[PDB]
Amino acid sequence: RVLQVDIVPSQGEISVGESKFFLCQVAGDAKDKDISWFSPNGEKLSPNQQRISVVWNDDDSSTLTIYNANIDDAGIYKCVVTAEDGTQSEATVNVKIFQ
Repeated sequence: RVLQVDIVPSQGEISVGESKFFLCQVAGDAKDKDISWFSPNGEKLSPNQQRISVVWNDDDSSTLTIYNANIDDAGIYKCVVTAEDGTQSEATVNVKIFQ
């Protein structure tokens, strides 16, 4: 329809103690748009909870920063956007972590 989303890089391998941010870019113009991030455990993550700090910069672009990385964080993160009526798009990123 209009909503577009893409996380970069597609697959980001990392090591414990290293940081890693994933750029969630978007494209479209289907009414007001929102952004969300879902941790590999099947649940949204907060921006002020742990080493994983989220941020919203551009009109609808948001980066998923993960400072002190851990094997627990290593997983398929998600980036879901939502429309004014309800039409929500999405994206993903295979983030790895080796101890």
